[PDB]
Amino acid sequence: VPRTIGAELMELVRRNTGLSHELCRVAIGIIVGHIQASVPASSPVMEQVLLSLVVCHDQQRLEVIFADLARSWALYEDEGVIRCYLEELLHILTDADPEVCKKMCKRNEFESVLALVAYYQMEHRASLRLLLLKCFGAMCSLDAAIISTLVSSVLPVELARDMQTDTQDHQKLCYSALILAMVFSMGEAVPYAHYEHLGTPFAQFLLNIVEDGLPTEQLPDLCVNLLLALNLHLPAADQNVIMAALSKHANVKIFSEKLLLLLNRGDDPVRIFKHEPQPPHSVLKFLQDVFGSPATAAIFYHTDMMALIDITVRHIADLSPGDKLRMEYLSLMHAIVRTTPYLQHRHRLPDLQAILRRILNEEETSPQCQMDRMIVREMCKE
Repeated sequence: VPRTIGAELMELVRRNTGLSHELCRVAIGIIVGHIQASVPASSPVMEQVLLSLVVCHDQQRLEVIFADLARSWALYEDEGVIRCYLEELLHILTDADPEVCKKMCKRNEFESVLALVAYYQMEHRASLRLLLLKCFGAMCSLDAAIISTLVSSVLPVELARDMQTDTQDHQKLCYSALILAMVFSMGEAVPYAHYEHLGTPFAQFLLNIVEDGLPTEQLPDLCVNLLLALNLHLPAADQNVIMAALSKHANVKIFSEKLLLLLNRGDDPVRIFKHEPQPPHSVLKFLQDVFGSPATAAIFYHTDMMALIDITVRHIADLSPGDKLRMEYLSLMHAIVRTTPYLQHRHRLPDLQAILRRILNEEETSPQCQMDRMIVREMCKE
């Protein structure tokens, strides 16, 4: 059995059946496997073919598509043609070999990707823009370097501007919000050239969508998650654009409640992909920034304050020692007692004292419990 039977079979079935990568592997496994099963004494070859499983059509098609779309000439053609182009691009980025797509997108210093962005800036046909957004989302699922490239490019700027411009397009608005929530889910780079396009005004816009809404209701929570993605890598207290937007207008109860729910769930809505050096928790960091200053801490009403306190203390007392979340919740409490009148109400405090006493008396030899220990010892201020 040839040492490269696997990739050869994969390529052949791919090109001649139009099947997907995974489904090609599955088909090969089915045929070879059942042949091995039914016809005994055929196992030596079949098992080797199966072991082998563990230029191409897709590569050259990516070459042709990326080259043609970078020619913009695509603005002076029939919408159906470009539609087929972007459809094929999407299908390739979704169903072909991941390594091929990674290799092709990163060619000539991401020339193809950047050309696709520069093209997206000029294309105003909604269908083509939608397809382009989908393709970008497909690229984000490949590698984090492409995310860094896109967040370094002019794409987020054009997305924000398009969002504030074409508000009467719910679908493209949802997808734009999603792509934006994806490119800002890395938290790697901050270009202040985009801050001139995505500042406190854009934050006020998103918050206005969250609070008031548009004339399905699947754009409000996506705007929330977008605010989470944006505030993932912003400043701390006084130089934060979103926190500035919250400082200007603190009459946001719906958003605060949404944050209370998101904190109650515990899960991160911004953590979508699995890349190296994972970023911080969105909701926790957001609430930390909220209680990094009283003015932003005002967004939680008298009721929502006690509620949030209860949920936080609950998470602290429920999280076992060694968890990488308990430290963040303890930090949030330490910020809440420093930004809010916690001593005035003293709600959920008798249990909090027992929680601190139990946490400090933890004989855990772990480093995480140690960090939680120094944090808690710092929080012990009379």
